[PDB]
Amino acid sequence: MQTVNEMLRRAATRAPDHCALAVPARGLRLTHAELRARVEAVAARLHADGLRPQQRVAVVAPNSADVVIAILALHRLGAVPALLNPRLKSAELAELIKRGEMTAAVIAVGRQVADAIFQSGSGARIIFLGDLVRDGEPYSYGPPIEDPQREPAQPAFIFYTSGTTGLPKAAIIPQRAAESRVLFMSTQVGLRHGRHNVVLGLMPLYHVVGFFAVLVAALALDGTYVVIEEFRPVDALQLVQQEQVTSLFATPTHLDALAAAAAHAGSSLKLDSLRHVTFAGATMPDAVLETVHQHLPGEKVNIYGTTEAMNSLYMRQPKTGTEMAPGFFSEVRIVRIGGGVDEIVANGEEGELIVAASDSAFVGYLNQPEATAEKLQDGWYRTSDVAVWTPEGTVRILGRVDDMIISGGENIHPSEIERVLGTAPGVTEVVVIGLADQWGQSVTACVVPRLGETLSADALDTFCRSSELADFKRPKRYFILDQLPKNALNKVLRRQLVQQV
Ligand SMILES: Nc1ncnc2c1ncn2[C@@H]1O[C@H](COP(=O)(O)OC(=O)c2ccc(Cl)cc2)[C@@H](O)[C@H]1O
Repeated sequence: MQTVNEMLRRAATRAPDHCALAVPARGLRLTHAELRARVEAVAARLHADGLRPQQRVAVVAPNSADVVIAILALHRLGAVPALLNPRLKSAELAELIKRGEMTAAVIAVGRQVADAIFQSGSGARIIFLGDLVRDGEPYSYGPPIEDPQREPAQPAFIFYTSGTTGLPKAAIIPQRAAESRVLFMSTQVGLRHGRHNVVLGLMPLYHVVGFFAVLVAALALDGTYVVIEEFRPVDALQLVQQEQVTSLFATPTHLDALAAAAAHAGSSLKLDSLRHVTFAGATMPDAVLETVHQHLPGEKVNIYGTTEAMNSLYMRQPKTGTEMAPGFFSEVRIVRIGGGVDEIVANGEEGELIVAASDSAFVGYLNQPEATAEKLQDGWYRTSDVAVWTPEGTVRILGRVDDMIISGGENIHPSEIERVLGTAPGVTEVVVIGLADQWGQSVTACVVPRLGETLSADALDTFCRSSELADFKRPKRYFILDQLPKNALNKVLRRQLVQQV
C-alpha cells in the first residue's frame, strides 16, 4: 500500500522545490520540501507534548494551510485525525469528541466550542490551531521523531457522515483505502501525475472528497493545492485564471454560482487552463447542469460517492445528474429493498444500490456496531440509495431509501416531485413528505414562497397537472410555509417537518 503519508513523502522526493501549497490572498507559498519540513516539525512538537500513534485527535477548522499542515502532522505522527464540520453546533461537536474517546482536539473555531468541550466531561486536550502552526510557520521544539509502522487494516482517519436522523456517525477509514481514494481521480476523472497539476481546494477538508480526492491527490500527483478560505464565485474564477488551475471539484451549488458568474464575466475571465470540472455529493438539477456545460470550460464529470466507500459510479459529459456507471475499483448491484445482497432485481425494477466493500471501504463506524452491521453485509456496503438500471446500461439514482414514500403500493421519490415543484412560479423552496395515512402514506408538499409572493394549493396542483408527473405522484395536500426546519448543516429535519404539519 501507499498510505497518505507515503504518497506525500514520495512526491516530496520527486518534486522537492515545486509549489505544494499556495495561499494567494495571504501571499503564502510552500514547496513540497518546505511543507514536509513543517509537517515533521509540527509532528515532533505534538510528540514532545505526549501524543502517540493510534490515539484519536479531533480537528475542527475552516480550510487553511495551517490545518493542512496540522492534519498531515497528526497522520505523520501516527495519530488518527477525526475531521469535523465547523458548522456543527458546539454541543454536537463536544458530544462527538466525547463518544469518540479522543486524546485531544485541534480547533480554529470560537471560545464557545472550547468551553463546551471542557464543560462536557470528555478527557480531550484542547489545542488551538494557531498555537501549533500560524501562517505556515510552526512553533517548533524537540525534532525529529520515528516514522511509525502502519498496517493496511489499521485506522488512518475518521470522517463523519449523517444517519437516519443523526448524530453523524464516525466512519473509520483504514490505511489501505487512501490509494484508491486518490487514484479514482486519475482512472475516472483523468487527472495524471505531474507538476502541471493546479487543484483549486474548493471542497472542505472535513469531507472525504475535500481531503483524499482534492488535497491528497493534488500533492500525491506532485502538483499544487490552492487553498480557498471562503467561497466567492468571481474570486474563485480569478484564481482559476491567476493560478492557472487545471482542475476543480465542487458541489452543484458552487457550480451553479460559478457558471452564472462566468456567464456574466464572458471573455473578461480567461478559464483556458481549466481541464477538469468535477462534481459529486448531491444530485444536480438539469438546469444547473446545462449552464455548467454552457458557461464553464473543461471536461465535466459526475461522481457518485460515499464517505464509506468513496467512488462507485461516474459519468463523463453528463446529460442528467442522475445517471452514472461503475468505474475502476468498483463493483455494484441493485438489490430488493431490505433483502439480501444476492437478491438482484429484474433491471428496470427499483431496489437498493450496494457496492462491494474492498480496499477503499471504511472498516466500521466507531462505537456503533449495530449501524455497522446494517451497512456492511457479506462483503458489500449498502448505500441506502434507491436506484434503477436504465435500458442504456446505466444506474439511475432515484433518492434515499429513507426519503421514499410508499403510497398505495408505490414507491414515490420526493426528489422527483421537488424537482418539478421547484420550477413553479413563486416557489423558493420545497420539500415533499409522506404523511401517515391509515393508504400507508399520502404525498404532501411543503412549499416556501419567494420573498413577498403568495402561493396557493389550487395553483400548485394545476401546475403539477400540467407537468410530466404521473397522476399517482401529484401531492394530495400542500402546506405553504415561511421556513423549513433545518439543522446547523442546513438540511431539512424531515421527521420534525412531519410533526410540525
Ligand atoms: N453525484 C451524485 N449524485 C447524486 N447523489 C450523490 C452523488 N454523490 C454522492 N451522492 C449521495 O450523496 C450522499 C452524500 O454523502 P456524504 O457522506 O455527505 O459524502 C458525499 O457526497 C461523497 C460524494 C462522492 C465521494 Cl467519491 C465520496 C463522498 C452520498 O451518501 C450519496 O448517497
